[PDB]
Amino acid sequence: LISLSHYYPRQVVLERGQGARVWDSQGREFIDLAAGIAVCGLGHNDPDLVAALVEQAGKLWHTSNVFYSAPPLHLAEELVKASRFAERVFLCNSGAEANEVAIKMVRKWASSQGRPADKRVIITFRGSFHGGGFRYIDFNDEVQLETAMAAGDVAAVMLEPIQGEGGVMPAKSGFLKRVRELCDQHDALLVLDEIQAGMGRTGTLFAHWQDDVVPDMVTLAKALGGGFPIGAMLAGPKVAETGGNPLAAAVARVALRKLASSEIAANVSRQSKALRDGFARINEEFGVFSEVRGRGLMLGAVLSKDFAGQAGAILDHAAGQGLLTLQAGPDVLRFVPSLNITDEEVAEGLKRLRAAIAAFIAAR
Amino acid sequence: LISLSHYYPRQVVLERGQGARVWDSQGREFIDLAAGIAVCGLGHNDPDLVAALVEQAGKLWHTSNVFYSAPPLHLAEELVKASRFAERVFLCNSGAEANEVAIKMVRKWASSQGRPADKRVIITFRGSFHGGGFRYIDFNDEVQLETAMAAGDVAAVMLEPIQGEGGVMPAKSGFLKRVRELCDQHDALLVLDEIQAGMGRTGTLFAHWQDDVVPDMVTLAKALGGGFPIGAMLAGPKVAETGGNPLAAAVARVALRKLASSEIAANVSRQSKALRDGFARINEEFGVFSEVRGRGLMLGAVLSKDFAGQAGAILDHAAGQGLLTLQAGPDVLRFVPSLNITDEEVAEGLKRLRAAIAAFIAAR
Repeated sequence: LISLSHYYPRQVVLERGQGARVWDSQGREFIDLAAGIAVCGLGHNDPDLVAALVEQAGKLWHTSNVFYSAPPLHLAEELVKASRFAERVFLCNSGAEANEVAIKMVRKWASSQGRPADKRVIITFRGSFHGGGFRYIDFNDEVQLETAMAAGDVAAVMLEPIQGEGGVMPAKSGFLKRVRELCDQHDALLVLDEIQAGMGRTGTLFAHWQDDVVPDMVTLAKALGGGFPIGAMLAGPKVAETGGNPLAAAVARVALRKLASSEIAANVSRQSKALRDGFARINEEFGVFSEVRGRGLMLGAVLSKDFAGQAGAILDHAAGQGLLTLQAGPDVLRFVPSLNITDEEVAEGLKRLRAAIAAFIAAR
Repeated sequence: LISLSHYYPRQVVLERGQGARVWDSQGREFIDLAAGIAVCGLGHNDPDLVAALVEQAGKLWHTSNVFYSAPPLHLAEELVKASRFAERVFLCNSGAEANEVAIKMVRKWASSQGRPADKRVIITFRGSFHGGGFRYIDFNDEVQLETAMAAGDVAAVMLEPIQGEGGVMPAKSGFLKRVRELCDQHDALLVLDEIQAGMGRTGTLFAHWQDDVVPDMVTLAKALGGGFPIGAMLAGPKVAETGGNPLAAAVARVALRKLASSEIAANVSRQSKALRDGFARINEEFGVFSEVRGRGLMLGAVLSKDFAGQAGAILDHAAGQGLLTLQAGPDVLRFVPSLNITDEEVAEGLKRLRAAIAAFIAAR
């Protein structure tokens, strides 16, 4: 069944899910702490998500931008209101589409400001991977950002509040505030990529609320749809003066409402603490982690000196123990589970994680 | 209800569809000859499409590229086989994503051939709108294409077999064959954008089969999913040596099978003829069309000299008569209905089209 990949990754074919459990094509049960890389915020087979998809599926899937339908219009209004900054939203099909629109919008805004072509530079950060016309500097380095903006050629700073792929590195205290302040001083836009950190995952619906900044643009991907293909670019007043389909929108309206709830934000803190406690117990036994970092349910367990580079090997042992989880570079285990993962699912996932690390050490 | 567009087109909110009929939020019934701009090839609420979506919706929506699921692997195998040229397929979320991957692949291939940066030019054609590093020439002009490739700096020619937006202008006889021959002589790739003309719409599953050429890449959009968000880049042997989700894939497998059927190809020719006959009857009465052009169910009625520029005004009258249809520039009415549109749906659509043109002329 996996031999048809010569036409198209861990050699595991997934068949069905329920919450934070997934079963492969052979009936093996896995605890899922990856949630499709921070996508399935309500786990698999959420009753409200499936009901919404089924209900819209019997009505109308697609209009094109030539005609209107109601779910996208309501989602546009609900997402703009939820964001607490945006005036307009561009609905699209993926985070890649959203980030591309955000970049094009930076350029259109810059030219509308009278910036010549050599003064539309976008600063991005090493470890994040969006992006000529780009300038790469180190994350969390305010002195380096100040230097990089000194020439006046920068039109936007674009960043993730937490660098998911880059070791689950969160913005340090005050960092986004300093970016905001520097963007203001240099008349540049602040673009926040909330594709992984957004949709409730850090414990607030939008991650940057905890950084206490107001951005000019925010991008979102299919976490907005709880796993249904969608993306969005949210635009604040500076750039609003510069589409979607009913199937994705009907589902995203349910995802957006549930993922904004106090219940979800509650579980995020509860299970963040529970995972952090479990990592600490695992660490005291085996000395495998140097630190745990991140926010809410976007966590990175940093492997200790004696385990540098072993993330992939540990992931292999985790699959062998019935646990699906991620890495974030070769030195960090990344955990981005569904935001409604239960106590019992966390407990079993932690049990399997410990088994995996124990097996890795025993095999060395 | 349409006042929430200050957050996000014809001022018509569509609610539900059945085949080639759609109803707006007020219960008005429309004949649909636009099919979401050549997207809903099986019309609205196709039983097989909805059944497939419902069945997959209860299992698993999303894996990420870190894990496998079965529907994408089967779709990859089925699409590669159906294409009669491809060796590999890249599954994505939209035609915009597919065309971007095709362009990046042209560049990677060109560099892997040792082409310096000034010799990776992509020729595209005026009227088509994909696309620095691009060279724009007139469609259907073999002498101009020969001249544009003479310097040896072109890495690919990228074209639609029919220019949907550009007046529904089909490739003239032998044109793609001449492009293929010139690409071969200059060691360049042939990339065919089948987003609008593909998925059975011209009467064969792939439009370029009727041009009797073998391309190096083909791109497809959400017509592959019958209206579910999806896209694909199909790669032949020259570039195969250089993802997807189970929800889109489960639906696209049903769309791909039905849209390849002899029944659908039969209806395309039958209703193409029926639409062409109707346009001719309308034309004799009112003298409104200079010609009808296109292939199968991708048709453009070219407005006559006395109606130059009036496409949009006629579209407005069509909506007032309960008909949704498109234009293709200001001088052409474009018709891209569902490929399983029935005799009775065509007849009623033609009745309303005539009413619309009659009203336009009576109002002048």
